[PDB]
Amino acid sequence: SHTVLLIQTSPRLDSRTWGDYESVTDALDALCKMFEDFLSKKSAAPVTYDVSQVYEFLDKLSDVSMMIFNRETGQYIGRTRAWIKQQVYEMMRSEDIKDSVFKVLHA
Amino acid sequence: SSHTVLLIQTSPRLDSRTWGDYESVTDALDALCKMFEDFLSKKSAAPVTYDVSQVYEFLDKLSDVSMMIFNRETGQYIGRTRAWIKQQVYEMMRGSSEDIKDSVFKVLHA
Repeated sequence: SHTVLLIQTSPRLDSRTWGDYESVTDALDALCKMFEDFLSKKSAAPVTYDVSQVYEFLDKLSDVSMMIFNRETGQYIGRTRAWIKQQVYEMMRSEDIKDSVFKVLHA
Repeated sequence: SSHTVLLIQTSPRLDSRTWGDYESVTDALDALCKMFEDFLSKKSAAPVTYDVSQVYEFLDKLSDVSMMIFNRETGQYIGRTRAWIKQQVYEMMRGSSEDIKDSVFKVLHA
């Protein structure tokens, strides 16, 4: 299921970027890599994390949503921040954020 | 009338992928025309008139351009790619790599 990840890192409209993926799994795993690249880029230390932190990470993004291709309808399903948080949660068990986003999104 | 996401990648670089969203397909198509018009205005010395064929070649310089258009009947988004967008721009009209990114960002991001 082809998936487009729409991210806006700051309140500026020109911080809107996107990446696309072969499946939601990879798109959500991309967000997880962004998060743990961000938390690692924040401590001079090997850091562990709470659940509240992955949620706060996603809430620091001014905008984040996914377009997920549904092969039964040939159309994209739109999922917003609430859904993505839940998904990122169940998988995981300030211009410094833009660098974390661009690291995984565009490389 | 129906919400539209405009996806653009101005150049081969992945970091050049950007987007805007619009309340209307017409707004999204209009936005692409204003990107071209901005691009046209930077030419050294050109005629004051343009053909749709020049709007085509502008869309052909983008590495990627597509639209996701909200289907009010299904609540999902129909994807539409460059050739469809060209035909819609054409229908509307009858009614450098750094310079191309600049023109896109100027219109797409206000």
